[PDB]
Amino acid sequence: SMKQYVARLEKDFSLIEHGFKEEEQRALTDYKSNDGEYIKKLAFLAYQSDVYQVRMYAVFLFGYLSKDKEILIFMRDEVSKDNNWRVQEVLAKAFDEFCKKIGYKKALPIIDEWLKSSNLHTRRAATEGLRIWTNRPYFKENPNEAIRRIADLKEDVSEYVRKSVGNALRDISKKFPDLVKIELKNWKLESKEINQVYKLASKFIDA
Ligand SMILES: O=c1[nH]cnc2c1ncn2[C@@H]1O[C@H](COP(=O)(O)O)[C@@H](O)[C@H]1O
Ligand SMILES: [Cl-]
Repeated sequence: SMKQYVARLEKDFSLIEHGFKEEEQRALTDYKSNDGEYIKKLAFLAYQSDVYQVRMYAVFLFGYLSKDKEILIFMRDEVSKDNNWRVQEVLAKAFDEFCKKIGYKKALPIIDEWLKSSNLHTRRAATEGLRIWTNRPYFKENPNEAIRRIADLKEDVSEYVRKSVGNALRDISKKFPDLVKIELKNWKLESKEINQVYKLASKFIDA
């Protein structure tokens, strides 16, 4: 029956070539209408699908279920291995969902853990998923707590991470130009990595 339901999701979703709202809405409905211990089993089974759109659905479920530390660890360490970039985009959204549910201030230790993780996809999920960082609670009132955390990744080894880092600072610069200017002025523009991030972050700054 659970297997039958995964088979129905595969039929429903496998031909979708763009977007994520259909998978998201189905996950939200299923999360709200069933007990969490059952939905955890469904999420793990769906995440094993060879249909990446069903894995997207499963990762939305993980986000809704992420108060359970075992689900959050599976997101951090296993979903981050997914070879499909659309699933990676859903991982970022599911991480934002975790932070929204617990509260952004209460989530800071987990944010910091993901930003320091060994898997570049874990680091990127946190940097990208919270964009625009200063539109979220806590960061909106404390913008330097976002700027400092993002700027710490300006030397990241991964280009995928660095693009998210630079664009996350670019977002913030449009509403907090004074604070981003102060941060950028302190950078020593030596490495290839930091120069890539600096160019993205500085477009709207009168340096
Ligand atoms: O790794 C990627 N490969 C291809 N497109 C990507 C990738 N990462 C982000 N995108 C882009 O993200 C966007 C997703 O929009 P969608 O196709 O309407 O769902 C597309 O422009 C994609 O080209
Ligand atoms: Cl936003």
